[PDB]
Amino acid sequence: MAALTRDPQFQKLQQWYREHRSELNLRRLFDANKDRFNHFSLTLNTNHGHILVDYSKNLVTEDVMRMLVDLAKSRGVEAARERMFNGEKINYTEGRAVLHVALRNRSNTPILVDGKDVMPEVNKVLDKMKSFCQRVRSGDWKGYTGKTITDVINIGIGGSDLGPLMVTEALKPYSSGGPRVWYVSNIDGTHIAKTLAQLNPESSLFIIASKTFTTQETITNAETAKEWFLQAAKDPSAVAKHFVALSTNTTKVKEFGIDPQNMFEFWDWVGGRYSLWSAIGLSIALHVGFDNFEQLLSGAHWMDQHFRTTPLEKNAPVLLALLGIWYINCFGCETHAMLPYDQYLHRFAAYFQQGDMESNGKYITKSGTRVDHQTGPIVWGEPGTNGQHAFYQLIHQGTKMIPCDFLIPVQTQHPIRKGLHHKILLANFLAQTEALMRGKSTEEARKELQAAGKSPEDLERLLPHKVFEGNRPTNSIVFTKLTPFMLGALVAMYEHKIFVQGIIWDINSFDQWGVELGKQLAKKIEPELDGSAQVTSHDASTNGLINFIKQQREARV
Amino acid sequence: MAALTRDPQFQKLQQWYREHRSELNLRRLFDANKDRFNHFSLTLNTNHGHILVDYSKNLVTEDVMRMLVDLAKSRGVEAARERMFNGEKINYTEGRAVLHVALRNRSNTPILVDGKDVMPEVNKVLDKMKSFCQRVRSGDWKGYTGKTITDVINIGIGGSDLGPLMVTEALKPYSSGGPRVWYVSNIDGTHIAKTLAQLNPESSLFIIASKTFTTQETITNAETAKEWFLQAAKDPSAVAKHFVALSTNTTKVKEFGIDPQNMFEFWDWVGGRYSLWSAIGLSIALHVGFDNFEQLLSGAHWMDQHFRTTPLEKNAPVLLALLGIWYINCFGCETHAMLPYDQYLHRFAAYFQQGDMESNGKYITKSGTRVDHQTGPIVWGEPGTNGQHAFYQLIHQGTKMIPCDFLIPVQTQHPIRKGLHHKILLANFLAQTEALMRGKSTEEARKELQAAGKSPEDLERLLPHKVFEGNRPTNSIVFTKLTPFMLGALVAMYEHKIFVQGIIWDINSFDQWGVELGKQLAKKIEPELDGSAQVTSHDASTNGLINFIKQQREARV
Ligand SMILES: O=C[C@H](O)[C@H](O)COP(=O)(O)O
Ligand SMILES: O=C[C@H](O)[C@H](O)COP(=O)(O)O
Repeated sequence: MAALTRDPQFQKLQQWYREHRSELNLRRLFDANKDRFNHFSLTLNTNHGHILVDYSKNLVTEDVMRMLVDLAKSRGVEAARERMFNGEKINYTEGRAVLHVALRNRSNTPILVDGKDVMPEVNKVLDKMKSFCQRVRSGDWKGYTGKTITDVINIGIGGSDLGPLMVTEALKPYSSGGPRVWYVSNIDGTHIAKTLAQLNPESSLFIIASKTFTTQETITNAETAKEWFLQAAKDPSAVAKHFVALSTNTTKVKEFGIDPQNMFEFWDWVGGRYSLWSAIGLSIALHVGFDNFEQLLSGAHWMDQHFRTTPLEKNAPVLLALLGIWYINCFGCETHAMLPYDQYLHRFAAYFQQGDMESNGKYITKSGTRVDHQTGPIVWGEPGTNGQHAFYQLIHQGTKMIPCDFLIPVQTQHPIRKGLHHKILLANFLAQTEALMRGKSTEEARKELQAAGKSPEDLERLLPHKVFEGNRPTNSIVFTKLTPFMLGALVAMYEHKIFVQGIIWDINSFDQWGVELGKQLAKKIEPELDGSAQVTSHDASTNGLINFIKQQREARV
Repeated sequence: MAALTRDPQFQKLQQWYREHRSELNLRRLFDANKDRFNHFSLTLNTNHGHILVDYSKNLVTEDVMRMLVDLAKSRGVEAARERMFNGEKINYTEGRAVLHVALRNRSNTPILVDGKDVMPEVNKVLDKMKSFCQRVRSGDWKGYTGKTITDVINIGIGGSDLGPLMVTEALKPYSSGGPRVWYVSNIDGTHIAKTLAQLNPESSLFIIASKTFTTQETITNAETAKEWFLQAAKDPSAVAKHFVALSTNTTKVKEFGIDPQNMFEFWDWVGGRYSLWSAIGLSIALHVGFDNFEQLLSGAHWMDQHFRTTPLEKNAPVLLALLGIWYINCFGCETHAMLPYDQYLHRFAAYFQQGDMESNGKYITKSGTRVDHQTGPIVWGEPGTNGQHAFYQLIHQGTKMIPCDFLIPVQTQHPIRKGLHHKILLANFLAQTEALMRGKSTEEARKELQAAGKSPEDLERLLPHKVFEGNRPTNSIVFTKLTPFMLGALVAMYEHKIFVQGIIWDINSFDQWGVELGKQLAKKIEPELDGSAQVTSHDASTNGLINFIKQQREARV
């Protein structure tokens, strides 16, 4: 019995689910209350665009929403929120604070950990990034044969990769006068090799992104990259003009060969999957400039305040969270789809796949007790409308309930054909949620078939296949425009959604022990791969696999 | 009661699961049988590389596998298979043959549809494709100012987009001498605009890829591209030199303005999500050569044959399929992860996200009655090792059971650092499945913390967070090298996997009625977006959203 299954509010929610489940049909709910949208949507004015969070197409009623909020009061969301913002060490297994919110604390209101304000160091690195960006973008910083940097290569994996990648992709329109950026992460040699084959070492700046500076993929890639650079430059000292580091580890950085002046620092309280707001975002600032980088932080700060001062019942990240809890712990849905109707946000689903799953794919509570209820869902998605032709078929006519977040900006970065393309995009965005809610009844489909001139025969054989049972809930999140500021607010909104979920589940959203085992095991297998000798030191699958690898290494095809 | 649940073999399986599941533990199954790898693996020799399908780390015993095969027999998988290969119209709701096998039928064994061998029309398109490829790649085909083609842009969405995208990404190394390829698909203007901006119309060839040639996203992008092309060449006759079509609808192609000679055709028996093998695959052929395309087709041809002639119990796609049924229909897993340890295969999960989900995201059986069991799972994934740092945390220590397929080629296309990158990638590939299988007990974790010097209070608090329950099942799919041939075989292998599941569930994997409702509703909405009047014709949410979009399209941020 974990804290969540023991919570009376939680119990009350389950009870209600058992009793009224059948009473939750959207088409009826929307026919019965013409004011639904007005009662179940949030309109937020940031002063830099609006955000509409329309949760009306969800399987909920006021009564449900009330209990969901009560669950949050009962699980202590506010108090937990304050501990985070006050620099308390809520990452209780690592003994750490969780301060991504300090990285964008534009107010500079002091935040203390161990009785010491962090804003100065935070601001000191921001000033370093900023100067460095100016110098690189303007051409003041030159390579070893005196050329300006045309290409910047972030080398990192996970948290030291996905954020900078997703954000430079989403804000590509703001990169005029920026060097190109490349993201190398996989250990798979293809990644580094097909990237290096497209660069001139003279004009390439490598950024080695690593919190620990010991991660195997990143270090090997860094080393590989350094070796290629020296093949061309030959002089160790040229490295200082082409390699810089984003890390917390001055020593490992000093030993890799990087100039201590070339290290942009962050802190143990900056989680990787929460790190783009820090020195890790360097590549973002190089690409779109430091002012736009400041705009991104600044949008996170805005959402940070909203999370902090808004009553739970109207609080955006809190509501997205609770709806998730409703669907995960009462309805049992394993997944959550994130579907941005925006090509620029093509890695947005993937970024939150890491952010959500790495934070809440947990099973041990603060008391050290195994949970007896679900935790985080599997998160996935592709941008619309492409998905409409790929997997929406199953979302519409399969056997899974899939809560979905539809997102879109009102204004496109590219209003071609007098806005016709955006017009269509918007139309599909609106249409797909309508359809998923509404469905199409036997009779509706029947009337369609009659009007089409089908025989009662062909009609009878086809009829049942054109029926949509509807009642698939979605959220619709609409924003004026996708600028650096608005993106920051959005990214921040899901983060805090994730936090809330985690406090409700009594888990630690900020550690990630789950990665160790494979690593340890990887280190064991590496030396076992060299040589022709068969391997018998594991379970028979691992050996068989290894022996097939050795045998096939020799095949000519 | 659907065909599956009424079926006796299935009832036996459920019954076995009900009574034995508590005994399904990988550590113990492996400790008790040193022959498990030999007994639960398949090694196939294609004569162009070997495929080891290792399914020994699955929660199955000999009895379970025996009952699953029985189920395939009882459900009629072989007859169904034959009906497909013989041209029968098993795509019953549209009255269509399903013949993606005919497109890569290198044996030219006649395959008849309504009494006509289709092989000649298939081979004529192929010869035609080949002649075009040779003229385009060699420089013979000039643009409107006498320049050779340097860039090819495929315009299409879904089935006319993903395959060729995936395949070109995957075979990038075979593209020496080929023109660059670009894939425009989303209606979002960002896509065509950001692409056109990087193109010279004198050297760019467009391919409008569309089975129907009326899909809105595709025709519009096509119009946008044609308009853009015309602004520079100012000569309607130049279109013939820069625009070809891949479609089954000659009429609408003539209407669009594409010369009938510039039309590469296909047929209705080719499903979209099964079309890359056809004329839809022209961009593939352009990029890496007709020779390589041919190799892609034979690899698939080989797998078709393997699928057709191998007894069930040793048939790769059938076994993949049965394992899935077992996890879906007994265990209840909603998802299936595909995790290729290959950066070239970075779109592979996405491709089968469509192929699997669009095929078997269904709830209506052949008799026309609602299924009363689960069908298709949600498919998802990202290449390793990136995942180890993102969502693997959830796979290892969350609360969901997630069958995963790990794939890797033994031989890398880029053996840099004398193979060091590839050695590590393999080590991780191997160790991750070992770890999901084994876990790490409390006892084991304690010993590691004690050995690390942690205090009793340090160790006590951390210990349970470090425990891995294990028993997480995986398949490992290992193949000699990712050549065009092997790729064809692997894509074909999952294609037939999906087919088998579809047959077992008694659904139609080859229709997709689920896209219609949205399409209808978007046509309605388009016109209402024009102008600034409030809309009140839909449900309140659809209304509020439209109105909010109208309010905000005129905000200056
Ligand atoms: O995503 C997980 C971590 O961010 C990833 O393992 C990289 O860690 P690092 O920043 O220490 O290299
Ligand atoms: O995947 C679905 C179809 O392939 C897609 O809607 C495109 O259809 P089309 O090729 O006729 O344009």
